[PDB]
This record gives sequence, C-alpha cells and structure tokens, in this order.
Amino acid sequence: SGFRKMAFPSGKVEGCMVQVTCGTTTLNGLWLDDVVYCPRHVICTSEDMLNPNYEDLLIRKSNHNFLVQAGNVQLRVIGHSMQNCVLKLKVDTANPKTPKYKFVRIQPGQTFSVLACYNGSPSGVYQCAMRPNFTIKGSFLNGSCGSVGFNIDYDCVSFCYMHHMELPTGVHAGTDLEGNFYGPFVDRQTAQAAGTDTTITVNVLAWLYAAVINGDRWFLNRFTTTLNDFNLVAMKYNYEPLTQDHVDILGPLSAQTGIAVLDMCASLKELLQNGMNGRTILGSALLEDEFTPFDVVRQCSGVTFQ
Amino acid sequence: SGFRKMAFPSGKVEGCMVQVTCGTTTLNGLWLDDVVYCPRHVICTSEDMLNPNYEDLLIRKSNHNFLVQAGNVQLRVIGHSMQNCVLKLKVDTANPKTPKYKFVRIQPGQTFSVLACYNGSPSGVYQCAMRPNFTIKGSFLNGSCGSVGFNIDYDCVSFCYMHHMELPTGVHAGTDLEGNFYGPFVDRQTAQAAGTDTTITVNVLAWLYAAVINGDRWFLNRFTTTLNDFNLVAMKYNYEPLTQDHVDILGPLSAQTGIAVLDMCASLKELLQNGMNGRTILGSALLEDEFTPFDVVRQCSGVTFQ
Ligand SMILES: *[C@H](O)[C@H](C[C@@H]1CCNC1=O)NC(=O)[C@H](CC1CCCCC1)NC(=O)[C@@H](NC(=O)OC(C)C)[C@@H](C)OC(C)(C)C
Ligand SMILES: *[C@H](O)[C@H](C[C@@H]1CCNC1=O)NC(=O)[C@H](CC1CCCCC1)NC(=O)[C@@H](NC(=O)OC(C)C)[C@@H](C)OC(C)(C)C
Repeated sequence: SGFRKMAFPSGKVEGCMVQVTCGTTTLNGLWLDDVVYCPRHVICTSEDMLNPNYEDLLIRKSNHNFLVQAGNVQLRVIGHSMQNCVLKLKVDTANPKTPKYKFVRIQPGQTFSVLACYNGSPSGVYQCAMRPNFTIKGSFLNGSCGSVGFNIDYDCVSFCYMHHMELPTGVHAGTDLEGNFYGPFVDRQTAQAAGTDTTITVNVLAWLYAAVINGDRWFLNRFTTTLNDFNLVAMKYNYEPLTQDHVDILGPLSAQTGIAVLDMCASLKELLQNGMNGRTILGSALLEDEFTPFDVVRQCSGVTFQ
Repeated sequence: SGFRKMAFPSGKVEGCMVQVTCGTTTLNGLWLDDVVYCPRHVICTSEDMLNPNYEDLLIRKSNHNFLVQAGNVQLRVIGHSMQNCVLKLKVDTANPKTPKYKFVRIQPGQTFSVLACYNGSPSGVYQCAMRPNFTIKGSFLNGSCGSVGFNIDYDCVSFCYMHHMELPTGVHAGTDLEGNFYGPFVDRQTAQAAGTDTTITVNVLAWLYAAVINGDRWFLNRFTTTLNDFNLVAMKYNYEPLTQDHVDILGPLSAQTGIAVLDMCASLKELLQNGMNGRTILGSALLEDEFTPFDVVRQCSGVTFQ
C-alpha cells in the first residue's frame, strides 16, 4: 500500500538527451533517430530576444553554427528546419538508443513526468500536470530549456512536452514536441501572464478513491448529490465542471471501492464546505489534483513497462 | 524556480533489475557484474514464512531452483550465498549495463530514490526518506520485494535500500544492500511494529530555506532563539533535536539567503506554535521534512549526472 507522486522510469529518455550550443546559448536537445529537437529560441541571443523573427534569423545560420554534443562525442549537423516553435537539426548519426516513441499533444488535466536536464545531462525526474491554464508547476533553472515531459505506455515513450520559459509567477510554459505552445504563450520576451487557474476536479475525485483504496474513509458521508448540484458548489470554490465523461472515466475506481461517483462528489462537497478540520488525506492537508484516474489505477494496482 | 519532490534519473538502475523466481515466489533481483542480489525470503513459501531458519532452508536448495530472468533472456545460477538477510546468486553472465556503484548504509533523515519493480520490470520512481523510526513511507504492492533505493553521485549509483516487507501501519521496512535491516525489524511473520516516529527537524529547516530561495518570506520574523530554547520547543511538537552539526550543515543555505540558522529556528518555532493560519509554503499546507540540505542545494542550484 501507500501513495506517492510517482514518475515513470526515465531511462528510455536519458538515452536521448543531448546538449545543443549555438552562439552564446546552450540548451537541451532530444535526439531521436537522426534528428535533434530543441526550442527554436536557441538561435536568439540577448538582443534577438526582444521581438524576434525566426525565419529571418534561421536563414542566416549555417549547419556548423549548431554544436551538438552527445556525451564526449559531438554530432555533425547536416541540416535544419523549423516547425512552429522547435528546431529540428538533422545529424549524420542515428541515436542507437532511440526508444519506440510517439509525439502526443495532451489535454489539460493530464499528467506526465519531466526529466530535468542541463548541458545534456539529466538532473532529476518528477511528475507534473498540465494545469487548466496550460502552464505547468515545474522546477526549472537556467539552461533547462529542451527538457521534455513524457508518459510511458508499455515500451513506447509518448513525448508530450518541451520546456521553453518561466513566467513572472514562477510557473512554466512550453510546447508539444511539434513546437506548438500549450496555452496562449509565444516565444518572445513580452509581458505574458498565466491566466486564472482552476483545480482539476476529476483528479481530486480520483485521489479520494486512492485514499479509500489505501484505508482512509473518514471524509465519506451517507449523503449524495446530483451532477448539477455538485457543479454549483464546485464553481464557487474555483473547481472545474465535472462532466458525465469524467464520471464514466471514474467508473473502475467507483466499481473497485463500492462508492458511487456521485457519492464521492457529495464527500468532496462537504470537504470543500467545511475544510479538512486539521486532518490529512494520504499525507496531504490540501485536496490534491495532480493524480489522474489512470495514475491511481496504475499505482494502486501495479502496472509496469519493460 | 519552483520546488518539486525530485528523484534521481533511474536509467542506471533500470538496467540492473531482474526477476527472480524460486518455488512459488517471484520477486525482484539486482544484477551487478555476475551477482544477483535479492531478499532471502525468496526461499520461503507460505508455510516457511511462520518462523523460518534460512540456513537450513538454503542448504536444501540447488542452483537450478533459482530462475533468474533478465528480459526474455534468463540467466544460469552457478552459485549462491547468504549474507545477513539477502541472497547473492552467482550467475554465469556479467551484466554489461553494470554502472559504477557503491553500497552504502544511510542514516535516518537521509533521502533516496526508489525504483519500484514487479517481475523485474521497473514501474515508477519516487523520492523517500529513512524515517527516524527506520521505516520508509513507500508505495509498494505484492511482488515489489527486491526493488532498491539509491542516490546518484556524478556517475556512481550509491545503492542504499532493498525492499522486504510492509508493516500493519502501511509503512515499509527493508535492508541495506548487504542484508542488514534498517531498524529492529526481522524477516519473519511475527508481530512487529514501527515505533513512534518523529519529524526530521534539519530537513524542515532546509525546506524553509528552499521556500526563501524561491520567494516565500511570509513566515520569517525578527526574533531569534538559542539552540537550547529551540530544542525545548521542538521536543513538545515531536521534532528531533537539532544538533550543532545540523546547524553547520545548514551553513551554505544560511549564507545564500542571509538568514542565520538560529533565526530560521525562531521562524519554525512560531510556525509550530501558531500553525500556518491557512497559508501554504512551496505548495504545502504541512511542514515538509523529506528534503535534506543537500536536496535543496541540488535542486535550487542545478547539479546533474552523466
Ligand atoms: C531556457 O533554459 C530558459 C529556462 C528558464 C530560465 C529560468 N527558468 C526557466 O524555466 N528559458 C528562458 O530563460 C527564457 C528565454 C527565451 C527567450 C526567447 C523566447 C522566450 C524565452 N526566458 C524566460 O523564461 C524568462 N521569462 C520571460 O521572459 O517571460 C516573459 C515575461 C513572458 C525568465 C528567465 O525571466 C523571468 C524573470 C524569470 C520571468
Ligand atoms: C514482497 O514483494 C512483499 C512486499 C509487500 C507486499 C505488500 N506490500 C509490500 O511491501 N513482502 C511481503 O509480502 C512480506 C513477505 C515476507 C515473508 C517472510 C519475511 C517477512 C516478509 N510480507 C509482508 O510484507 C506482510 N507483512 C508482515 O508480515 O509484517 C509483519 C506484521 C511484521 C504484509 C504482506 O502483510 C500485511 C497484512 C500487509 C501487513
């Protein structure tokens, strides 16, 4: 038993990370087959950053301007191309450690593991969610650009995130692996702000089920509630609406515990109305929203990868 | 910026995990060079578990009783030997993925990353601490025995923990990689209990410094306190004594923030006396004790491995 913020094992991604250096800028690249993916602002500098124009900037670069290093072995760039906000550097060597992989653009509320990297060397691994405002509450220092977010599904790495920037509020923004930003952010140095965030209600519900699977029952009640009446209370506390699709997704968790989803909603309602009154749930004194229903099933039941 | 429970990248350990099967029992082994390490109760069964006697049990086994599988390639056991509570199975093949490594027995309060495994396949990675009562608050299901805990120091994997058992309270107990249990636990099925736990005070202090490094300052005060007077308040709230050695270890964190350690102690004192009053620190509504002073420096400054 027990419940932990669990990231996926990171070995299949460690084997893909490289350092990319152009001009005065060093960041992280993702080496898959014979292509290295990285954020396109690597072709910027300190005065290119104001209001860039990357097409003009990229036509001025030669292949030998990109220094790409995999270990103490640095690769030869034989071509480049821009796709939205990512560079794709063609190198003369295929990565022999290329896992089976996909590129996926995830929905808000979905979770993924982040392998934080500096100078092409992995630093640490942790679990994050795409917030409803399309930021992520990461842990990123200078030079972490190019670190990726990913899920693992049997032996396939689904890459879902590349890191670009930190916002004044301390949260983080980036792109899918095809260069499209999550959210309304753009890769300029102009005032941008996150936009109001909300709590991922389906995830809270999923974590209460995790609590019940692990032996916490103190917050349950006899009451129930309708979906409209739950949503009327969730709105007041800045929670997202729960859709019938969310209810369905929470089916297995309901069926395994014997607590109807609408009954767990009545529990959350009273939890939001009265606070936790100095108790904890799964070691937390706040209602936790960065576990998906899939996360709970995986950890409380024990799915692996090979 | 930002602050996260960060585990070490797990690739160098994923490459060592194997499945070990003997009789009706399947658990996880650690393959380093030509030896596979695993918990010795793999030679038990459902009636061997009552009050075992592993010397007698082990002299009755032949090498071909141990089925050891690394991928869809299973190894040949050519010898075995017991060392405290771990089996060391000699195999005819050296693991080509053996990292540079050490075996270290850690102190309470120290943290490490756990690679949870089933049937030799890594499942997920997370960060834990050795509690003052020598248990760990892990996340472990049946078949997770043999999963290891580790730190990484440049390119050297310091293995510090092998998983053996869960206790009635839901916490977890195991050994160092030489088979010595942490704590007073033994590998029998007899009533054992954890013993009262305490909060790791130096770690709390270290995490408040993490908070200040990241922009939280609301909990600081002008007051200060002596070490005796801090320890008199910590005792009342079930915190461990803070030694001068702890103060020294918190030197760099003090020097980087301009907050004397004894001043941060006065902050914690008021935090313990008045609660947090509905505020959070680094996203937590409880004082967090599973970050060491080294953990904070690593994450807030950005040390890697290669
Ligand atoms: C790349 O490694 C780096 C990662 C950040 C540094 C600190 N934490 C990070 O996550 N990204 C940047 O430094 C980035 C540079 C590019 C320049 C051209 C395209 C935009 C990003 N700059 C930032 O993240 C800055 N944020 C920013 O300008 O956001 C505006 C307001 C929308 C950071 C470094 O500045 C602070 C002051 C921290 C907000
Ligand atoms: C090995 O994979 C497994 C891991 C635990 C199963 C569930 N969670 C775990 O971490 N370890 C065991 O199942 C272990 C078997 C051996 C048998 C001989 C030596 C002792 C351990 N048994 C337990 O962990 C049980 N705990 C236990 O007997 O502790 C006593 C009270 C000291 C667990 C499975 O039983 C419960 C009811 C969960 C406490």
